[PDB]
Amino acid sequence: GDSLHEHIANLAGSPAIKKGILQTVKVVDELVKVMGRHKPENIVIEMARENQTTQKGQKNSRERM
DNA sequence: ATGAGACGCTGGCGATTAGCTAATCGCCAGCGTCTCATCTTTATGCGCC
Repeated sequence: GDSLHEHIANLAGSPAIKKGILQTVKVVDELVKVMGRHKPENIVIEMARENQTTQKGQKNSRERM
């Protein structure tokens, strides 16, 4: 039992995220609901995870000694 | 076997008399700490269907 709301407010972390999530999810639901009430071909999203190099990633995480 | 019907300075002043939002800008915003624990999550480091 998780409604279209609630489940978002059942997530882990800070409430700063819950607002944004509720916004984007309701936007997506409306987007599919407008364009013929049928699911689109693809949905592309942007992720904050980028690929750093080995040298820099080991240089910043090099234990102090 | 006669005695009613016919009605004004106002407009254009002053001069009281009375009364009201709005546009511009500036100021200035309760805050101080610690303890205690609690969980996460991240950077790096190790494995083949």
